[PDB]
Amino acid sequence: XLXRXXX
Repeated sequence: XLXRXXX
């Protein structure tokens, strides 16, 4: 959820 480069 933070950022899909990575929840």
